[PDB]
Amino acid sequence: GRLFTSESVTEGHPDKICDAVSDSVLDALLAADPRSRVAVETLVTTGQVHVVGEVTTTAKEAFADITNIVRERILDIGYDSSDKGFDGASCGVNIGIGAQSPGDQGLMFGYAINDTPELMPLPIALAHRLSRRLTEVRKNGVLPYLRPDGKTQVTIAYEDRVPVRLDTVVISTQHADDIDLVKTLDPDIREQVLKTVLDDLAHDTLDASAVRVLVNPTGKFVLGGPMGDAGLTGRKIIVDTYGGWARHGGGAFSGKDPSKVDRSAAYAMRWVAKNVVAAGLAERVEVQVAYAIGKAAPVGLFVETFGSEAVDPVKIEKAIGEVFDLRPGAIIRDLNLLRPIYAPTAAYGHFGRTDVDLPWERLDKVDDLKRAI
Amino acid sequence: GRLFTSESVTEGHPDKICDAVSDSVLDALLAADPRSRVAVETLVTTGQVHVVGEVTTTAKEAFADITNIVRERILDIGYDSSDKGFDGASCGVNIGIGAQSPGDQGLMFGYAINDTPELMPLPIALAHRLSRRLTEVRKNGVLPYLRPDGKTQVTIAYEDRVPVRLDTVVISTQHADDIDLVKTLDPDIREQVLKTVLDDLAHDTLDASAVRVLVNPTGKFVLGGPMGDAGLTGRKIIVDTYGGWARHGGGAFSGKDPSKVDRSAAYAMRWVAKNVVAAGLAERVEVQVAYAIGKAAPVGLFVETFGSEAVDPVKIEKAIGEVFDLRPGAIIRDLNLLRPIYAPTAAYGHFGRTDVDLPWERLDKVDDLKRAI
Ligand SMILES: [Ca+2]
Ligand SMILES: [Ca+2]
Ligand SMILES: [Ca+2]
Repeated sequence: GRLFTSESVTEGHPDKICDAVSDSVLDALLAADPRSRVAVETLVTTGQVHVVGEVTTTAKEAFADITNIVRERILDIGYDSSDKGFDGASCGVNIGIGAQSPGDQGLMFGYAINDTPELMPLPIALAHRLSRRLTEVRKNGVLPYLRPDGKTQVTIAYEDRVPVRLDTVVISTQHADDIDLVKTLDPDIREQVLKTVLDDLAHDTLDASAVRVLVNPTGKFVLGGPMGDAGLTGRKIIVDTYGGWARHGGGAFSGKDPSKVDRSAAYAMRWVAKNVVAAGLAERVEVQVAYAIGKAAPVGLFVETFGSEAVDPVKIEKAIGEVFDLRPGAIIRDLNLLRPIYAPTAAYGHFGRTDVDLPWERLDKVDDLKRAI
Repeated sequence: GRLFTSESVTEGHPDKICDAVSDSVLDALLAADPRSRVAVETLVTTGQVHVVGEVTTTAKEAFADITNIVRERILDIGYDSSDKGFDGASCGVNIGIGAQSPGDQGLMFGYAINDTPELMPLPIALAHRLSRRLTEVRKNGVLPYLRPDGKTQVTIAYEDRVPVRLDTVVISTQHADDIDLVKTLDPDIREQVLKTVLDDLAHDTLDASAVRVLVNPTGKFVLGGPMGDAGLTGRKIIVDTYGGWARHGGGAFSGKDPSKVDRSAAYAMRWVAKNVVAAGLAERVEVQVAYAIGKAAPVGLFVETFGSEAVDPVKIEKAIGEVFDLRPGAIIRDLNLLRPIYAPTAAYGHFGRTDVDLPWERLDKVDDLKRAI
């Protein structure tokens, strides 16, 4: 018997607003100048956004427009009124970004596991499915009374590595003041969010019949986002990745262009791990890549299969080194990373996404691995 | 045959400046009102500090003094001139903190391992020893030409879990513009920083005779800190903990009062794991604690010993449940957390410190565990 809990948040959570604004600036610059170098951090607090950092780009028009990119992103998230705690059209926006016209000892991790169709650990996969659906029923008008800020927590009970029970689900969501928590919110969330996600997943062993469901356990949640709070870019890196189930090297993703190895190699490592698992080489795998200063190619590639391998782990390591080219330049080319694809990654997780198609989630190396093992 | 790399940074690194400022504010508030509730975030970029968030406190004088607390912390770090890229006496300081007068589904981790006297993984333990000594030789006048910003990277080679070789050390440090990199910095850092740390540690198996040493491999490093950069609180959470060696639930520490379980329970988990290893019950251990909403005491406690246990892992779990009271109220009492002890934690790691005495590092439960096993 083990319990494992992971968490996700909606795009309206103040830290996630920051990640999305940072990545929205990044996408605007890449769309006009694919070689842009970008290190952009966002802060939010009551009624203000502060965007800072450094850019090297030829995309002068997009750079000029950053103030409008900020506002439009916030509006798209759904903050369009002080009654909601925040209004993208009228909040303060301050830009302190340095602008110009035109490496590491490292140990990066990737992970995949056959507990879900998307090959992610179940607690985080379910938490992200729930937070994404919470947003979906607001935006599609099914529960139009919802507001952007929200959080999901999923606790799974395991016996001998098998997920056997959905122990607890917590869903906190912002909403209009006049909504009855017990008569309206609780059954609507159970029906439109929890039940539809569980149906979608159709898990083979997860028994959800006795789940303890807590919807807004602390009561009314009328104001949200930056209101009476603060958020920063890169403060949800466990939410962005594997929900605590896998190890983390420490780099945040959002607001960084693909030349930042923190981002692109983390994406490659997910890609490698996912294809290893999808190929049938192991039921779960953590993949490690070792980099050296002055060398482009890795100096080490190590697999941990936690006893779950179907073949010698040393053979898996050799097959990876044969199939994948993990030089940064090769990664950037092969995953086609110099494109404005990043704003969608800034909430609901960078890995295992069921609603968007990301290059590092493609199972396009399964055949190659099978031929090389 | 495995490599592992971890990194540390000095108190002058821009992310760490933010953590230090956040915890300096926290300390000032706790010194006058131990019951203060604090969620304070700090951002820095070229020439400015922006401190935001929320506070509930009776410490009105301390709150009024926040602008001076900021400046004094930055001066203490060593930024006192535009020549260094930043001056605490004359930079921009903007305070946007809400102020007034007067739980979760969770799974937190702690880790310990017998690879160092401080019972921390060797790569991060050495990286922190190095970054701390780099600061020390600047402040004590031995290498007075150094400036605050700096970074260390340590790569260790392992054979069957034994640390056998110090593979690579990178030390990057800020310094005055008139310093010769080859004639001065290179041998000074090797002699005063690397050599002294390795002599201090006197490791039993780590062979350092063939170490690749890189001092400032990208050359001159004259401006630093926030200059031409940006930092935010809570962007070094892996540096703050186990250097990527252990799993992380996701919460940052700095700028949060001890009622934040993200902070206090992480500290108690380290305390638990450290006492387990010190008691000789396992050579390495990850301890996980599961909390439920509406319940003070944990609903689960799990021990992973990675095959290194001296006794049944299950007997270790039982002894922990008997010896430790992991209710947050108990943890705050027993570790005596409502005191201004946090500013020193904000750089060089929260765990495994050789230069300061922290309550969650005391081996005061080794005897208890031995009697309960
Ligand atoms: Ca809030
Ligand atoms: Ca293929
Ligand atoms: Ca810098």
